[PDB]
Amino acid sequence: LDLAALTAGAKYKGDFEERFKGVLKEIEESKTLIVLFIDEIHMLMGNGKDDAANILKPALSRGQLKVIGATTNNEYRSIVEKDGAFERRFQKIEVAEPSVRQTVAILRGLQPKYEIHHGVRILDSALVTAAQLAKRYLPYRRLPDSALDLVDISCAGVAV
Amino acid sequence: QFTERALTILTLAQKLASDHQHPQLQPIHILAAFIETPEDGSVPYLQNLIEKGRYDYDLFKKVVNRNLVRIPQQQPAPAEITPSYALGKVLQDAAKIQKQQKDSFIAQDHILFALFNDSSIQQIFKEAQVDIEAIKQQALELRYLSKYAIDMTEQARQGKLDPVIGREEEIRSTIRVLARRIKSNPCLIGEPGIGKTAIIEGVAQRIIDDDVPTILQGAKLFSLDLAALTAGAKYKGDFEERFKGVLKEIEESKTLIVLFIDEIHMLMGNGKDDAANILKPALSRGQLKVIGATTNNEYRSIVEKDGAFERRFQKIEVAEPSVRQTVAILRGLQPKYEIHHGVRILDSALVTAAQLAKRYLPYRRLPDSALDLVDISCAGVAVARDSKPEELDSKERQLQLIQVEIKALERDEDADSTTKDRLKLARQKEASLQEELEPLRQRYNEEKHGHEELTQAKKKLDELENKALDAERRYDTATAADLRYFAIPDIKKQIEKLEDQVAEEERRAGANSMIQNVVDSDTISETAARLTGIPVKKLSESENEKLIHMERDLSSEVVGQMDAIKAVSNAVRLSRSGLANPRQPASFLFLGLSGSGKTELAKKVAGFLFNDEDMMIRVDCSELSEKYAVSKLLGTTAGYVGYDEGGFLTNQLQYKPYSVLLFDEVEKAHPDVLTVMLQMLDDGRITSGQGKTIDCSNCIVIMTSNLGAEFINSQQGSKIQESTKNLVMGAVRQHFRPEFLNRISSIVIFNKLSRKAIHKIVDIRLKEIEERFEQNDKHYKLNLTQEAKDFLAKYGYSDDMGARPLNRLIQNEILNKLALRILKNEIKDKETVNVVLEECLEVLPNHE
Amino acid sequence: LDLAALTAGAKYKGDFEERFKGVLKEIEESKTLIVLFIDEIHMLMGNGKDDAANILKPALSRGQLKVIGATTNNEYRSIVEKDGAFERRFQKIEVAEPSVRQTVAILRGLQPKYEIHHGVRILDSALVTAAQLAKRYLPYRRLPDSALDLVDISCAGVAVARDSKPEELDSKERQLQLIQVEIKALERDEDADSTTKDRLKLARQKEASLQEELEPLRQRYNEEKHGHEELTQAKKKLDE
Amino acid sequence: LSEKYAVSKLLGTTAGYVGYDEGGFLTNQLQYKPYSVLLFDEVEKAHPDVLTVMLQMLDDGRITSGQGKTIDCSNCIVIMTSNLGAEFINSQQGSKIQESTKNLVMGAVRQHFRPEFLNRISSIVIFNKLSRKAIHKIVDIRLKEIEERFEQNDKHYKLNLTQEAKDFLAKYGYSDDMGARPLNRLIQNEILNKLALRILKNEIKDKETVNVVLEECLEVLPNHE
Amino acid sequence: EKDGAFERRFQKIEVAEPSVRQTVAILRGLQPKYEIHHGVRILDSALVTAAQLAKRYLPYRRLPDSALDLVDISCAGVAV
Ligand SMILES: Nc1ncnc2c1ncn2[C@@H]1O[C@H](COP(=O)(O)OP(=O)(O)OP(=O)(O)O)[C@@H](O)[C@H]1O
Ligand SMILES: Nc1ncnc2c1ncn2[C@@H]1O[C@H](COP(=O)(O)OP(=O)(O)OP(=O)(O)O)[C@@H](O)[C@H]1O
Repeated sequence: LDLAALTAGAKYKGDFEERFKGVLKEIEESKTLIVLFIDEIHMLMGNGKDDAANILKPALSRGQLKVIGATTNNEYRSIVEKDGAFERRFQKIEVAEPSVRQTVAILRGLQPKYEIHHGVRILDSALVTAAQLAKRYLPYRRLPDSALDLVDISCAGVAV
Repeated sequence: QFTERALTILTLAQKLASDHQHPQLQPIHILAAFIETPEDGSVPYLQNLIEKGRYDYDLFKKVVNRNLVRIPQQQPAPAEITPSYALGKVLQDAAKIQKQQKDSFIAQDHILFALFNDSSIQQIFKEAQVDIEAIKQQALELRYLSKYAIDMTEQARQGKLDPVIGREEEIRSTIRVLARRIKSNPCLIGEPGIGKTAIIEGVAQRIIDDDVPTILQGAKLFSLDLAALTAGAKYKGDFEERFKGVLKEIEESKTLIVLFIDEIHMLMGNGKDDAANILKPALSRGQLKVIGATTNNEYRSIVEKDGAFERRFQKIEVAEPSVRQTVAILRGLQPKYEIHHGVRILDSALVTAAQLAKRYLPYRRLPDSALDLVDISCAGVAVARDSKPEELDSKERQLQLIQVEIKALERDEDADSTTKDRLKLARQKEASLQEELEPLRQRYNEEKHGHEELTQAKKKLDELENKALDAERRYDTATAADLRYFAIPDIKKQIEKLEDQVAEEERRAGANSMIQNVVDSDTISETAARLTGIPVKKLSESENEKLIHMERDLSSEVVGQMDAIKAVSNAVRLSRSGLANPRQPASFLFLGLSGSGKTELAKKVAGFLFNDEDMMIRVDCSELSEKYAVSKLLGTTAGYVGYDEGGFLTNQLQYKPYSVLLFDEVEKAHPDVLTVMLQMLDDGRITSGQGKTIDCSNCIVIMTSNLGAEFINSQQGSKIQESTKNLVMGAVRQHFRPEFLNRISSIVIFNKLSRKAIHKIVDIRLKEIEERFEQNDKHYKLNLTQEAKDFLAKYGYSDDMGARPLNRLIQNEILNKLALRILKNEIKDKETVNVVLEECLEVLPNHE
Repeated sequence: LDLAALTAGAKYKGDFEERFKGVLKEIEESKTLIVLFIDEIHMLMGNGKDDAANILKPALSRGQLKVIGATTNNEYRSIVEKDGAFERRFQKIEVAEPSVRQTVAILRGLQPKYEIHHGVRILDSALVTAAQLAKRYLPYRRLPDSALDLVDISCAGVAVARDSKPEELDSKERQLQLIQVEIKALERDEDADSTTKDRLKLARQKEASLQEELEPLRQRYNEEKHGHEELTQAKKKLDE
Repeated sequence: LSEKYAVSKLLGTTAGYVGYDEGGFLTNQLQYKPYSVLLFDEVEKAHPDVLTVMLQMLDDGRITSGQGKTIDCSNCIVIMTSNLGAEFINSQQGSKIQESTKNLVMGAVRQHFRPEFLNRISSIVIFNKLSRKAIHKIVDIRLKEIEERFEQNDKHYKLNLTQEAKDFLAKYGYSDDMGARPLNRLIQNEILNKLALRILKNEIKDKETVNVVLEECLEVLPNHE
Repeated sequence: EKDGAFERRFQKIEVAEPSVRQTVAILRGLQPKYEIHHGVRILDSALVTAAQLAKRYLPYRRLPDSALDLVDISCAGVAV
């Protein structure tokens, strides 16, 4: 539930409350045990706020509305320092960075996607090397993204 | 059939027929019932659908009163008589409305519509109820707090609220304060997560329990803040507008409302600036009953900076429950957890959770974490129901793979050839799995149903109990009696019969493998470990046994020094048992050679007793004079530069209360420090520059010494013998005051140990060194042979510096030699050791 | 006229000032001697002034603007120093803590307001005591208020105690209810005919005994409540 | 203690100097202790100016903290300790301090502490030697207290502090010349410890007994181990 | 300290504080304003003592404030 949900699908003062207490109300009942999530995630600090409870607490309390949230480490601290009620409603989960092995496994699973994306052959050792390099030259950047970007950028390059 | 509101009105309507002694109840009496009295909270009369519609409530009343006069007043025998056919119709019509509206109980509002439709005050001075459009719009609009607060007392009234346990006085304390005519707002003071809102929930319960003084009893209770404080703003005053809104709305209609504030620290007043908190003292006499909340730490700074808060709110302290109290709380919640999760829970798991949760959380509250440890662990067991699809799917999945093979191979020509007709064997496997799957499936269905029914019965019991509790506190002796009159005893019997259906079997202590149960510390330690890391502490062992198993590892890991280990072990066990006076931290004097491993012994002790070698806190006592301050415990006195008090040791001790502290070459310490040491050797309330003490208890303090190193050098046994160890103690007696020696748990004497076992250390380090290379395994052909065993123990390991030089020889003769040939691309994989008498590596590839 | 008056409605530069000037115009015209007041005047001015009322107001130091403000010790010092205008535009009035005797007189003046609110009675010596105790034991809160905290809190203690009196009644009523409910269970049974549940006759001796105590305990309770209420209401009516 | 006697004592911190929370140890904690008591350990070792600082607590209790704030010392009792007159106390003139002996004691303190301070003390109290004639009550009473709490109580030691047990304490424990603190030392090093040697092995269901051996030492109780 | 622009537009003029005697002269000039203000008479000597005494009294007031304060205050006192 996002983007349009946040702003883009509306344009008047008060529309937030109307689409919020509308789509959420629809979600809250009958049509399966709906679990929602946010893609802009930190966004609850703006998409909740006055409605930090209303977004979920009474919808859960009255039935089954559940959500899967997310936040960066800094944003987590911020939502807690700002509100903290989220630590009564939600359960904090750490998400790991994969090892080079795991990264490569991911790349291998998606390797044909990448080959399809550009009509380019990709060496298995390029997934290994890209993962090794990404950690070695950009250790502070997400390994699987960096490894992939290195590949998708270079794939695009040769395609050009 | 009817709501509490409708019942109130109809009770009143029937009452009025008898109060005015009328021949029958009429629509007029119901209208009069709605006009109970001109109460500010009078939804059907002062705030009604007519006043906010078309006609004046006061005049409407006068017409109704005239009609009450017009309906004849009779003697008690002819008085009242009946509800009347007229209202049999109105109330049945109200019931029809309920169906139209999807509402299971009759609303007084529905009565207003049915009632109004029959009636008609056709005066030229019409008071006839405004018609249906105004009436309905206003009805639909029935019922700032709705956007910024939770009505805790109504929640409590409806049940579905955890019982508050271990806060009975705190609850009463706030009620007492609220009764005050001025400055009647209590503020809960204490760490977050201590149950400070449990008190508030408890107050909500006291209100519905009618334990609250009448002056407060008639009030409502709300949970506020954040929504009107920190949620967000675009402009100056956005929060303050919401404050004023609530601060004044509270003075209209709704009797008296008690509010609750989650955190005063968020209010404070931003340099006052006509903001936030500054608006609260403004109404500290102006009703605004409110219970506040903050922490001990912030409270002091809030008051010091504000100057008014302490005269607006009362300082009500709240503290964490003891482990036993925590368990009592958990026990009250134990059956709730069982029905919440669909699992069974051992009482010992609550005990474990409270004990364990406290032990592993220097930075988190016990009741918070105990409640999560239990809710998580029992959720874990609820998740464990996965056992049903786990076993069934592992097999069914294979079955499906087999079925795919079957349809795949049947649809062929080679299907007739034995090439694929051997497929029939796949069909045998399909069938075999189906034969296993059916009794597994039915087993699981039975197991599921067993727990399911048990749970449902428990839920029914709890709701009957909630009804009984409401009936009792509201004095509905009829309902309470019926619930006690076997309704509750019978559901209990059903639960017991369901326990018979649990049918604990000798081979399965509960006929339900889906519900593993929260099994004591197995489930709880596992859960805690999954949440926090996996310590030795996870084990269901006594302090002595955990220690002893680790002592055996300690004895094995340390080369020689077994005598030293045993001396320490004995004292630690004395301390772990509580027999040693708890005020005293264990402490030892490690007397031996420099380079002897004394430090490592202490580190291993940390490695075991506190499960972490790196928690070791160390003190250089040789670089030490009369000014001993920051580098130690004392810090400089605040009021003097050196604010980082006890920067090195105090900080580590206070952030690692369970650890080991070393005094490296303590015999070199300045005499004044040694008197501090006496302080440090007992009575763990060791002072510091800020005035706060250490309270050293669970930190072992180990002083080390080379004072008698020369006697140890005598080599009088691989374990030091009499006439040698007595001389190192002699030197200790000469140097250290008896006063120090009389506090130290033990003087611990170390031995000189030759390469016969030090070589093991060398090998261990070599293993660590190659193994720690996180990114690879170009393992040596570790041809140490005798030449490296002695080279490393001859030009390396020193009687005065131990392994320090081994590490350096290895770095220079092995790793630096290796690094170069790696860069030369002379290594593809592995490498050859070639000690040449000093030491070197051979290149495994031919300089490739 | 402060706080909520000033900034609860102030979002944009100019909103506070509009609200404030609106009022200044109103008070300066037609309506006799309007006198305003401010409690913690420290709130005014701001860190660099930037006219949080205090730059606009001085004109009216000649042109009327009668305002009673209030402050304390050092916050006063710091704002006087930073201001230098309001500083000169008002008379400094030191307000000394009243003597203990004056405090008692205050407590006496307020005695009926405490008794009426709480629905309690107090002793005159209680008033004397609170003033003295506050002087002796609360040296961080000045007398009037400190002594009143002791009075209000003490009265609250009593008010709660009054409202806790139903506990004596409840210890008897709870037994009674356990009994009438258990009798329903014992009587509405087949074992009711059996001597097995005939024990309900003893349960009935007990509900009767409890009622025998509860009646006069309750008559007493109600009358005691009436004593509080009639005194409360009478005092309320008198003051009215 | 030196002129620095700041947060850790009375001076606290003042504007212009490091640290804000101030007078911590005494005046801050006292600020939050509406009634109290104090103890001054080896007060004669105190800096002499500080000895006179104490006059603000001694009477007219307006301690002047680093911020110029006070605690108004009033409903409190302060105990200062010293051994300057020990040379006369140790005269052994009975088990009660005597005339002249006590005057020499007052001499010693007035020649050290300013008398302008000492003369304002409610009283100077001279402790008497106790020795065996009453120390034999300290032993045993203190031990019972240790055992009264024990931990779980079940396994506590029923006292068997025979005259021999008390003799060990008399010979080594009652160090009337250096302090009888060795009694506490011995209870833990001999009793809690040697019983621990069996308790720690879980050889005891409940209760406990200590027997004595002379060269003071304890016997092994052959009910356990 | 912050501007510099207005400085090229205006002439800085220090305004001197009047002496006690000069202050008395202002009190005399305003004397009829005060007598009219409250409907009271004031002695010339009062204007004089006010100015001198005010200096002694109020280190936080300039002579014209301190003097006018005593005069207007006294007149107000008398008005009661
Ligand atoms: N004694 C008790 N009885 C019942 N429930 C309790 C008790 N103590 C604690 N709890 C529960 O444990 C938790 C601790 O409550 P507390 O109010 O201290 O949390 P908090 O400080 O409000 O944190 P937050 O700001 O994330 O709501 C609460 O969720 C409360 O329901
Ligand atoms: N008997 C032993 N058991 C275990 N390790 C030992 C032993 N003897 C020597 N060592 C090793 O040699 C080193 C001896 O360390 P120790 O701390 O005693 O040195 P030190 O006296 O602290 O002085 P420094 O750290 O400067 O060599 C340790 O790193 C340890 O692994």
